[PDB]
Amino acid sequence: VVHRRDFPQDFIFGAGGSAYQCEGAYNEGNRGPSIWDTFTQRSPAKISDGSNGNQAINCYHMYKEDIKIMKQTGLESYRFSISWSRVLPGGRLAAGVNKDGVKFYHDFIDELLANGIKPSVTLFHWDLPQALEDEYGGFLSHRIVDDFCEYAEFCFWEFGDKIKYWTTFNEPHTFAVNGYALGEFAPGRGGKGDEGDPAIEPYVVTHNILLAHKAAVEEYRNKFQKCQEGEIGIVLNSMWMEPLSDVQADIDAQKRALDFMLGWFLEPLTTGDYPKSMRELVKGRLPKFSADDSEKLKGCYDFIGMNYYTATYVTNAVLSYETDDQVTKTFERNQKPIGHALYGGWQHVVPWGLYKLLVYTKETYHVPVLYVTESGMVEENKTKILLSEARRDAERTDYHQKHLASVRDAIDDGVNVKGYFVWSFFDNFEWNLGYICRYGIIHVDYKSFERYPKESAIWYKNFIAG
Amino acid sequence: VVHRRDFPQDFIFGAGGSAYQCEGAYNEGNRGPSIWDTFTQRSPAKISDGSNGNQAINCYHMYKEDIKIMKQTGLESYRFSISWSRVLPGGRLAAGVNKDGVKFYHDFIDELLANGIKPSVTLFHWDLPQALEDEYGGFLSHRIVDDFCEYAEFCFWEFGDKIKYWTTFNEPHTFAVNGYALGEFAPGRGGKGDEGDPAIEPYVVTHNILLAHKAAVEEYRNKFQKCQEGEIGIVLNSMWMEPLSDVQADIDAQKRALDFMLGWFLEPLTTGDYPKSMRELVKGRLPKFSADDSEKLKGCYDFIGMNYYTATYVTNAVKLSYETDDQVTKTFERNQKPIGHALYGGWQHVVPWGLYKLLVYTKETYHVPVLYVTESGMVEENKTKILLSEARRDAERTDYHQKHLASVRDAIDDGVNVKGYFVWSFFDNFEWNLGYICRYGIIHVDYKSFERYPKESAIWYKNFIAG
Amino acid sequence: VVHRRDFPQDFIFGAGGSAYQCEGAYNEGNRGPSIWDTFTQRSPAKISDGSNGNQAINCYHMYKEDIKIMKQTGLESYRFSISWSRVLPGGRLAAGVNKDGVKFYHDFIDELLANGIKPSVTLFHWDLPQALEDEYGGFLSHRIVDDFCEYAEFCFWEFGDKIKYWTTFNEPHTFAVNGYALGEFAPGRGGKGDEGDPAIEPYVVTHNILLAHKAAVEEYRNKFQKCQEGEIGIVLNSMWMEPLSDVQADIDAQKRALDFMLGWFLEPLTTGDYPKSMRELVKGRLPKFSADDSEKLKGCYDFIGMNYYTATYVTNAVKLSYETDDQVTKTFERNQKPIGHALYGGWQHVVPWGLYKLLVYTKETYHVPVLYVTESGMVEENKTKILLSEARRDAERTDYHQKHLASVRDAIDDGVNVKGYFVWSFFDNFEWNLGYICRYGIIHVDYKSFERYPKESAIWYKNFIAG
Repeated sequence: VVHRRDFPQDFIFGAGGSAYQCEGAYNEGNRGPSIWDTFTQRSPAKISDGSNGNQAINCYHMYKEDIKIMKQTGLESYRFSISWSRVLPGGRLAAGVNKDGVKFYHDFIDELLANGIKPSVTLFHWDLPQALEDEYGGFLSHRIVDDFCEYAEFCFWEFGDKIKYWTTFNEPHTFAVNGYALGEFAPGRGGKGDEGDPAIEPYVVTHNILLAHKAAVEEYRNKFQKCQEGEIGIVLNSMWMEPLSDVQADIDAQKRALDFMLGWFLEPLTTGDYPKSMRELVKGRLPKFSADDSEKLKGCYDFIGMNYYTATYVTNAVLSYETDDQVTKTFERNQKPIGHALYGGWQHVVPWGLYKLLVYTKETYHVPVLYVTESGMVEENKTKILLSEARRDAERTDYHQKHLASVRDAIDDGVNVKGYFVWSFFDNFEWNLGYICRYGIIHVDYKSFERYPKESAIWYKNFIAG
Repeated sequence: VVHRRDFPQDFIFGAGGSAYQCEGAYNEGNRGPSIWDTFTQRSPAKISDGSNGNQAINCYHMYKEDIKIMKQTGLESYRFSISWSRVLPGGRLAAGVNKDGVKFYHDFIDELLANGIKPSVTLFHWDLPQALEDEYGGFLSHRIVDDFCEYAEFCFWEFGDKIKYWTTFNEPHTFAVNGYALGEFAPGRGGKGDEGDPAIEPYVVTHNILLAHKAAVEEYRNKFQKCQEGEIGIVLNSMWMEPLSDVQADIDAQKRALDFMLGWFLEPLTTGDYPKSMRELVKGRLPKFSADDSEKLKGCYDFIGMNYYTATYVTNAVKLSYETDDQVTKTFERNQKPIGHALYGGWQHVVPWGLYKLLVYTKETYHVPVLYVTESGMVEENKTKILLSEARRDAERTDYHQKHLASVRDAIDDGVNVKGYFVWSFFDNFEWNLGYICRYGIIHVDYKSFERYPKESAIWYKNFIAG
Repeated sequence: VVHRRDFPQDFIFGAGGSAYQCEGAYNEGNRGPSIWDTFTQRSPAKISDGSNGNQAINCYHMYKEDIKIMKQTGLESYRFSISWSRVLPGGRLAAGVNKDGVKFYHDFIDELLANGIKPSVTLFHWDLPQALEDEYGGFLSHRIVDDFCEYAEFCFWEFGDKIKYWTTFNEPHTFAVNGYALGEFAPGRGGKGDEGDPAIEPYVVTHNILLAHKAAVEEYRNKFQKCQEGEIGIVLNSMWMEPLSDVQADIDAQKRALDFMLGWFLEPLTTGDYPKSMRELVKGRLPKFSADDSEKLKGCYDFIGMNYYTATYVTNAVKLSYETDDQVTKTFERNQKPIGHALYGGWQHVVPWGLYKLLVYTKETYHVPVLYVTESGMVEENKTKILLSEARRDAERTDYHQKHLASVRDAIDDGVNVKGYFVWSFFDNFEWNLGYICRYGIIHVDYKSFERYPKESAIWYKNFIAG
């Protein structure tokens, strides 16, 4: 009970993937290694099944067929990311530009456009060239700013004449937190037995992301936007935080939880400074902005992409980033979960969380232009069932219907959401989860690489066509 | 403490693999489906990890590099098998001969020979054309004999001018038992919830294997052997059976255990009749041979290949099935003390001296003129989550082959004519109902990427053969 | 006045090159970066003309024609090196083996052999995978030993069936000194404005080279030598050190100079310990060997390759650094009279008799069973602005090799077992910190176009070998 006509004429309906999850060919066409190749090969124990993105889902060789499947689905746009170390195998310009790399991206872009699908490009989806991680600690050093800026400028120059949507960073919170607080993601720092400091390094990292984001955005605005007529944004992720009870302590807890996950990025981008809860609780461990950086960060984006998956209740907690917001999160109220628990135990289906998070963002940061750049659902990778059975993902269709209805509710109530992107288009590699689960609307055989549409892909096709 | 000089000059040192475990390309070059394709795709729950031989380890596309690795190892001969349905997609002749299939095998053979490696070929390693399974129940029907014979004659004609060693069947016991008694292997008959009858079908199946084997052997002997100067045999498997105590009951039990696993095949090939314990216990459920088949089965092989992995103690036993027809309880323990070091799946125990005893028993009991150890090897867990650096270092496997080779040498010195030894498998490959959860290779294979890398064991073998 | 008949029948006459100086294609066929790529691209000021090995002289694409030129010269053997990161782009095994890399080397080897030229291979000529430098400081860490060992074992396995001569390291002195004392070579540590410590790091570096060398040698001896019938050594360099006057001080100085440049490596390989002058002068800054490493280092080589260019007078000397730890002043002058004709950079002086003395000294002092002269050659200015016609006529270089060959012959007649002589370099190539401002080849190479042309010296060598 949600149709296409419930949405503005110009709203975009799309899907996406990322380089490391999809491409494979990690050691072909002269790609240099990223921190995810490293993390995955040097310490396979860190992955649920010891697997890696070596072949991933083999998109680098199979792009023509992939795009054929995108068109059969009726995709209006495809969000994809460029492997920084595929075009610049050493991260910096002095290590050289990889011509096989740029040929691939041009071939991919051109083939999308030839099928009437609009390319939308993310510069950074976690696959930092290993060269820069080694040279100076990657995003632990301010050195990352200029190198990220040359890479950005290269991309704008090389590809930008045919791309209208540029994203600097995907999920800088997940990057910073999982990579430098939990040690769950590359480069695997900050947890028990790991090399960093979870009280220091997560804050250094996002500080540097924010400065790097800013440089790419100026670069684009000053030297490419007028010519190429596109826009650059960033994509942020958040859970919705619902107060457990209605006491003040729990409403304050919600403020903090939101502040630390989303405000960490969104506030600098609105007033040129961190949330005040962060400033007050984190003190000297939170870096300051120079007057000039502060000022230039204000409104430094053309849109905010939003990634949403679930919501959690929230109350008052009884050194690390993970404990700095003084907030206990739980998925239950009185032994009753906030929404149906999916495989894994983390993702609960709470469609109304998307509504609330979209309104909250508008009300709190007054963002001119929003998108839902990632929305989707986790399914167990059951070996031992047929494709005929695995295909029938009724639950995923329902999931997308319910979430779309929440997006529409938000548009009707005044939030400028301009598009919705299913994540992921394909079953692909799942970072620390390897290949034990599936997010796609297109089934992919994790060994053979055979592609087959799931029932949800057929619903999406019908939905877009309305 | 075993070297090459301990073995006769002409002894062959080799390794092997089989079509379905290695080739991949199940739906390329116009291959017809086999019962192993069917089994694994229609019933993935029957496989430990739901996997299949669809890509296997991609030998069909990677053969030039594979043979390069064989030569780096010093392999003197490689044992491989022809996928019946890769050359005849419908099993029968009327369904047509597949040219892409025959070109592959020709390219594989020529490539072996160009590298000084002797091709030795098995016609049937379990991958029966699905067409034949469906038309008449495969080996459940006497119709299998003529079609197997055409298939054999075709191979002898097409390839036999360059191959000196033909095998008809690999492990007919495992095929008939796992396939028609336990329902663990294709076609998945005979167990709880399955389609056949474990009291009937296992015996009908090997009766027809023996009769099919016989036709292929006559075909070769009468029409190809003089020209091509090769030999055909069959390859059998057994565990060694040790009496648990020394009481009569246990010695009789060992005779039964051996009779039902090995005598099932070897006795028809010796006196043209089944072991006497079988005739007496199985009665009307064991088919008889015609006078003429009986006589022609006698000595109807040029060699017996022997596949050995482990030994088990054996004692008197306490739903009608082949599995319980020999009245023998098998156990790996004496007084809580295992017969030898237990390996990964809990089944294979390392008992080198079992090979010695099994070889001596075979000679003594069936007086087989020519023996080979066609499969000898050890099971290693597929540990995901360790580096190649670590998985490579298979000291245990090197030890395993050294100890077993010593046993083979012991047997030769004692008068049994063993004429060669083949490591199984050369490569990590698909492992039937266990899928990809373990490894048997001396060459490491990444089960996704297909990248090959030599294990330390492969380097020991290289040195051993060179002595 | 020296001919082929002056040398034993089996003496080898050859030439050589190294991966980074010749191959080019630094970012093709999936090669991973080396510390020489890094050094030259991150710090072009450190190079005489800001140049690099990016294209080098394009040997990687032009090998078929290169080998044609080797055969026209009559080369009996070619010494080349494998780019560690061309075969293992991340240095370690976990980062994966690069198939395009191994195919290249296979094609290079096969092509040499098809032209009657014996491949002889160096595992390490300075181009350490950048990955390894970054993960743990390269040779600054004992972690280098195991990774070098895997790399060696991989090469022995992959290529060793067709190569009879393996070298572990080329010029470990030059590597450790230029790289960690002067900061002149990658990784550019130890000099003014640089990152390391010239008193500490040079000694840590060669300690680990010796230990890495040792592991590769055991690997070969234990697992490959019997099969492949080859030999592994190391290649050392020295100047000859002549006492300036005949006073004691100067004879002691020569002992020190030789000890610190050559004894640094040869003594551990002889008695399993460093020269005594080193132990006494360097004290706690010279690492010790474990009892077990000490013993295994003794005679841990099949041959010593010797690289010689020049000689220097030597006297007693008048910031803590390896360079000043031997208390030896070096000078090329006696009484304003140079030790021999000064060549292009002001460093290499032509002193043929220095080769004789250095070879005799090596025998007398370390009793090395087998020697080779693995690098001998002369430096010529890269004059832009003259025609090929003129640059071709390198009479001086012909003279140079004639005089040095006479010295080698003198040494053989005097009892030192020199078993071969290799002109360095075969081609004009990249010259490390000097870039492309000079030439060492007997084959002219245009440093832009890559066009090859034989020099007169190449024609003399052709005739000399043919005698």
